Amino acid sequence: SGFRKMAFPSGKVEGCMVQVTCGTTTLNGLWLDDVVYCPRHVICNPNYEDLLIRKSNHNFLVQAGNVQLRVIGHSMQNCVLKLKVDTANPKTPKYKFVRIQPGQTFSVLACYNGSPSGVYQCAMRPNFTIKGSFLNGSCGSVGFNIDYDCVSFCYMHHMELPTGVHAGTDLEGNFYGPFVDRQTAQAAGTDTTITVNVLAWLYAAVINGDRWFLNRFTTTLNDFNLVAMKYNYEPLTQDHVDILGPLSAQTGIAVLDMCASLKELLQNGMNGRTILGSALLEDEFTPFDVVRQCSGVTF
Amino acid sequence: SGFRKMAFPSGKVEGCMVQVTCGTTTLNGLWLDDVVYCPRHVICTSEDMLNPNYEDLLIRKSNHNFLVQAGNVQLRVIGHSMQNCVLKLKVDTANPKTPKYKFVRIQPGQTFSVLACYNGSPSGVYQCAMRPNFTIKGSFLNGSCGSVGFNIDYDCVSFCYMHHMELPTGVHAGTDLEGNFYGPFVDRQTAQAAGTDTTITVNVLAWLYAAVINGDRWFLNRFTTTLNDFNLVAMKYNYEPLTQDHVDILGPLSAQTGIAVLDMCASLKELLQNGMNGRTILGSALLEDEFTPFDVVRQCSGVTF
Ligand SMILES: CNC(=O)CN1C[C@@](C)(C(=O)Nc2cncc3ccccc23)c2cc(Cl)ccc2S1(=O)=O
Ligand SMILES: [Cl-]
Repeated sequence: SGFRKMAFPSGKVEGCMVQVTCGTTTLNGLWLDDVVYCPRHVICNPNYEDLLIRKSNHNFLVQAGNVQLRVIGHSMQNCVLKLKVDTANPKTPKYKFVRIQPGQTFSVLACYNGSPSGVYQCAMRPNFTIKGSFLNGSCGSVGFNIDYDCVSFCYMHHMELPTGVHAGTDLEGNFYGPFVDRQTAQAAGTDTTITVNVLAWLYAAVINGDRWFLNRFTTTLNDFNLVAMKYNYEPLTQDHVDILGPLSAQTGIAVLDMCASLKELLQNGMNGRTILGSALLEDEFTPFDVVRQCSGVTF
Repeated sequence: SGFRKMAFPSGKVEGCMVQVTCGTTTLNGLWLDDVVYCPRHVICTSEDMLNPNYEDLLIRKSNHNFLVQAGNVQLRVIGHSMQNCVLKLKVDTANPKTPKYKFVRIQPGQTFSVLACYNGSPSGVYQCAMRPNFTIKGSFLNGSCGSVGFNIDYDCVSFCYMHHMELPTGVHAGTDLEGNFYGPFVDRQTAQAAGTDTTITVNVLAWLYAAVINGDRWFLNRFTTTLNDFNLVAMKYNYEPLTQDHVDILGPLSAQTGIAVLDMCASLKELLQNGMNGRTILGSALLEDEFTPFDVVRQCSGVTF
């Protein structure tokens, strides 16, 4: 029993965190094989092609623990700097670089000075920002999932927006959302609630014996989406319904049965009650996260 | 900016998780130096759970009856002792990834990270607090016994909890790393239920100071209170009594924000009285009690907003 927000074990990622210093800037880097990946703003209206051509190999100080790493090459892929190091990382795990979609969750290993300080789980919001916990010097700290023996790296931290939300790139340097890596007037767009995740969390509540929100009623996909659009909820697609199939089967509550229960929670509220110890409807647990936490999947 | 419930990096603990099997039962073990620590109920069947005689069951077991598996490698048991509710298996090889560690007994209110494992394989990490009733609201399915709770302060992993059982209400009970249970729980299948739980008041106040540090001041007021008058109101809402020790501990946060501890107690008294009225403090619609004053200082900047 019990339902918690659970990050993946950060162990295979901790062995990859190094500290990158270029002049006055000091951020974190990801050491995979003979390459260290970090935000391209470490060299810093910027002209990165012009700033980078002026930098020598020894102008980058990569420190892995107490050992000092020697930079022997440097290239740039989008908003990520790739520093060819003289030594390959002995603790390099099995990895993939993946681009996740808004709604999908991941673990973040928050680091400062190439030293990991904490791990937490979060979701890529529909507006492309992440509600993370970052202070100055956290740039370069990565987001990941572990599926089997493979660490799929999905996010690299770049910046904090005026409202306290965060923006970063995939491991190829492509930003998530309309953000650019420079100091300009940029703000987070209007956010929506990830509907497929709220439903998955309602299924986890029933799996844990919380059934107060259920009712005899059902609804249709269109009638539910009209109501959801009014409460700033992401539209629920036929793909979403199919994905909630294993949970619908395990609990015996049809996806459109659960949609009628959500419609009612959205209309009249919790009425002083809590679902899984929460007074808000949680949207940072994907249907796979729910299945994985209520099965016992190990790595 | 941003305030999240944050577990410690589980890396130094992952390298210590092994799988312990005795007969038909299979749980997790903690491999430190040449010793594997695990719950003693590993030597029990389901029948033995009603009234077990652990000394009588243990005397019948030899080293080769324990199958410790670390990854793919099979570990050889060369000795076995018992300290309270934990079994200590002397293994033939010392763990090469043994981190710098301490065994600590935490007090109700204190927080820790849990590395949930199944078959000596870690599956997830999460942060939780030792509740005033001595249980933990964790996420544990069958096969997770022997999963541990820890804090990492500097290069040291202080092990504070080992998971043993789940109570009828879905809450969890375990021992310190010396096998001494937290609370009046016993490793027996008997009629035992979690006592009435209360809200950790010192932690709610710490979390209210973390909200002021992040520029959330809507809940503050022009009132103060005496420690006794606050506790009389707090008991009515099932809150833990605030002690003079608690006030002293909140000193740095009181100073950093410029809000006296009893000033914040007045805002908490009013918050309990009125509710949130549709507002949220640090993105939450409930008052959070699983962030200690030490966790707030560790996560939050020294520069108030
Ligand atoms: C649902 N809980 C139970 O039926 C508890 N019983 C089994 C057991 C082994 C126990 O608690 N095992 C579990 C631990 N954590 C999590 C669990 C989740 C699911 C199922 C068992 C879980 C045990 C251990 C001790 Cl120390 C005392 C009594 C008992 S017991 O025989 O009463
Ligand atoms: Cl303590």
